[PDB]
Amino acid sequence: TWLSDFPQAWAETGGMGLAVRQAPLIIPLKATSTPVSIKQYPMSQEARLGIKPHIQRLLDQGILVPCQSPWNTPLLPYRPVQDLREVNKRVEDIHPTVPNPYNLLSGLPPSHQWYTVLDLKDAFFCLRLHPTSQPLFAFEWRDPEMGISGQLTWTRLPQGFKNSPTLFDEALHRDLADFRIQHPDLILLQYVDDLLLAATSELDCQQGTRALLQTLGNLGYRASAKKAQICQKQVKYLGYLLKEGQR
Amino acid sequence: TWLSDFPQAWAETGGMGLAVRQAPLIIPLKATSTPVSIKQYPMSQEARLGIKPHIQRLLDQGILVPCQSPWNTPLLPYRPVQDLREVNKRVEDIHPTVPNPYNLLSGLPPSHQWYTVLDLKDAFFCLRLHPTSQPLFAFEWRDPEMGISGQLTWTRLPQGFKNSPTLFDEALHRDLADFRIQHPDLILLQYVDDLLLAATSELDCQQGTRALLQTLGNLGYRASAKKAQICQKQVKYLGYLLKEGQR
DNA sequence: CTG
DNA sequence: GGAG
DNA sequence: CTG
DNA sequence: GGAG
Repeated sequence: TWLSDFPQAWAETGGMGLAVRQAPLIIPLKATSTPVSIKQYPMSQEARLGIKPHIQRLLDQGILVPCQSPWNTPLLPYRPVQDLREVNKRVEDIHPTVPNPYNLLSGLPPSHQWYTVLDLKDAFFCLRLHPTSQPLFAFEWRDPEMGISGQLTWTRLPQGFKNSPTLFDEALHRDLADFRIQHPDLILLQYVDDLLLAATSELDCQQGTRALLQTLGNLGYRASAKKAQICQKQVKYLGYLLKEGQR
Repeated sequence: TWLSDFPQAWAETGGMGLAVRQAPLIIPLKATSTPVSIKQYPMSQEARLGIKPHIQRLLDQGILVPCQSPWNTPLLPYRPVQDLREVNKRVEDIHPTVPNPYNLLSGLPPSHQWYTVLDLKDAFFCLRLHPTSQPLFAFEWRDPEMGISGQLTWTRLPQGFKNSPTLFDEALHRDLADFRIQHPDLILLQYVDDLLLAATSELDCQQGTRALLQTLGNLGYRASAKKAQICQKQVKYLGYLLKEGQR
């Protein structure tokens, strides 16, 4: 099966990802920015107990670490959501290079009607943050019944950060550049963590999907085995139904 | 004085006006209009007693007459104000030929710095309405303590009617056409019932004003002696102060 | 009265 | 959601 | 939590 | 007068 042949490529069997070829990202600030420290709004016990196992898993994975930072933004009430709006305002803008899906799909021709669709799991967390940029994303974490109050921050590209989709898309494009060169017959559409491979034949789509999974796993990315649509003639991609070259 | 020399021209001494050269006006309706009869809102005694002497004076003057009409619009609460909006909607539009005052004043040159300003009193009432058009403007009048309920209507161009300013301005232009031809040295600006005469010299402004008053009174119009600004170098006209050729 |  |  |  |  596909699950057995590519254990490294699937999130189910490959462990948390880590894009080993990508340098840790430095996040430039705007020219006039200084740190902003926003007080953590008090959180109910119900919310805290709901968030806690998530925080602990991230700590165990090294995705969160303790820190002392002049930056602080609040966590909101369950899985944790950080309000990074005041950090986002202080970070230098980058050009938005992620194509809109309508335009991305224009590049899909009718000669290629066999499709594989993969979505990468925990995509942003596969990209490391440079230690100089980690303090930007700090938040407070209290455990009233263990006696630890202090800050944590992210060692990977965080959710809620305005440049994460663009930085991830650019990184994955660098990492898949050689795959494209080695498989010029195939069409590969990338939309952040949502990937479509298109081929002429069921076989060429199988061999290409095998190459792509091998490549993704080797690079440190992980795809959802549960959601994968492998070597079909009909797939859902980016909210479209792809059938008969339509849509 | 000016009051003594031109008794016919002034409202104070000449009686109510009546533009004797102007045919009674016929008011064309829109192609699809039919009569509208709006019920008179009950009026308080205080309002009725306030309006009554005005109605009686207009009846005495023949400006109001009794009628039976399929049209009816309400009087509002003191001097009477008729709500003619539903009649206005059913009357055919005419081109708006009254110039805006800014443009009207552009036609005043600096060579003419002696001014006379007259305003005509009860201007619209000087124009007769054709009997076929009189029923359009009917309203109800009750006297609870004399026992008369029935309609009245106007025999003259009414207040509140959307075409009155334009029809009056056009009529007065016809009536003053010959004056302009006989006095080509003078500037005469007309804005509905507000008239400015401009001359080169105090004398020429006096002789022109004498001619204009004689002409206006003869035609049946009446000017306010109280408000007249006669042969001055400074006047207020149409909300401007005219001084030194300025404004 | 019905920005 | 001051006009007549 | 801050048309 | 739904965003993070």
